[PDB]
Amino acid sequence: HMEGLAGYVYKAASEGKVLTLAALLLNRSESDIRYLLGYVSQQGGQRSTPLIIAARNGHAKVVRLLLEHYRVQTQQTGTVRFDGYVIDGATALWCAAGAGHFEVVKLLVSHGANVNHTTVTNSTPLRAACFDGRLDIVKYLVENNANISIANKYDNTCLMIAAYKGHTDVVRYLLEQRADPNAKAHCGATALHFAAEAGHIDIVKELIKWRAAIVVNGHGMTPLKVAAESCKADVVELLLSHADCDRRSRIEALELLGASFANDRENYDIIKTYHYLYLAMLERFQDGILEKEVLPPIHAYGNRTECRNPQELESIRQDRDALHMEGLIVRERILG
Ligand SMILES: CC(C)c1ccc(NC(=O)c2cnccn2)cc1
Repeated sequence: HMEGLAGYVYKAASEGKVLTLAALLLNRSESDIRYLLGYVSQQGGQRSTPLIIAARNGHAKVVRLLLEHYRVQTQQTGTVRFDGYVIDGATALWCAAGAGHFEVVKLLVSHGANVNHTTVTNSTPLRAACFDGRLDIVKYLVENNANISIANKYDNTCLMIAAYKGHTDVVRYLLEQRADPNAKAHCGATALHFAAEAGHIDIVKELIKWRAAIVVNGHGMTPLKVAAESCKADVVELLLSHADCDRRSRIEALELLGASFANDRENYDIIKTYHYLYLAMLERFQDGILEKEVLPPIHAYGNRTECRNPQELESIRQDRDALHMEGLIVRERILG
């Protein structure tokens, strides 16, 4: 029967074999060609239609054919795979967006394809392109009325995801397209928070260029605190040339930043620990007065207590071991 021929059709489409395809759906009845073109094939949890697969694989030839001659539905939904995981509620356009197949995308759009369709997780194809970072698609999608405000299931904006990856060009474009930089997320995060977690110094600039608010994480984390805790020394410095709470925010960020050099085994630099830890102690001690509420010793970090005065810190400067502990103690205080 036809569940067999259906594959032979799904095959050709997936592989871009436009000739094989065309030959396969000639002298076929309209009732038949609809069945074949709409069949949903499962190739490893991947439920897809011929259109959808060819759109996912960048087979413009096959894609043009399906649309021009056979005039298959542009809204066919499906469940496709991308680098391991499988997304649900996808249209050909969604696959072509995140797969960077600009040629396929224009063609899909030019043949009247919903640019604002929302997958199961409510992910615009624009969202896909902002993840991928194929700026031309982004531009072109936006030029064809793709709504930027549409976030995801968790209120992750296209702006955020781009700030997560390093897509400085895309972020800047979205900002000019007036994407709200102060959008918040379920976890209570801003594009600024994300790029601050990464070390996306260029993007953190543009957000600041665009008067991004300093909000708090659902954890109670400024973008600064995030970056200092994520051990992104540069970002911290930049972000600190702005309206940081006079001393409290500042000293904490420095204290945490320096502590994050003892904890983080990737970036591990104790010298940088004492540098920032001693810096912060100074900010604490120029008016004498801002003072440290120190926690009691514990077995966890040796029966040690954090330093409260510069002289206490100055003594540790040469004790690689003691400094390692201090950073832990310090981080323990600021975070818990
Ligand atoms: C759950 C949330 C709504 C979300 C939606 C789509 C993506 N998209 C990709 O991860 C991707 C990567 N590479 C190519 C194409 N797409 C990520 C997160």
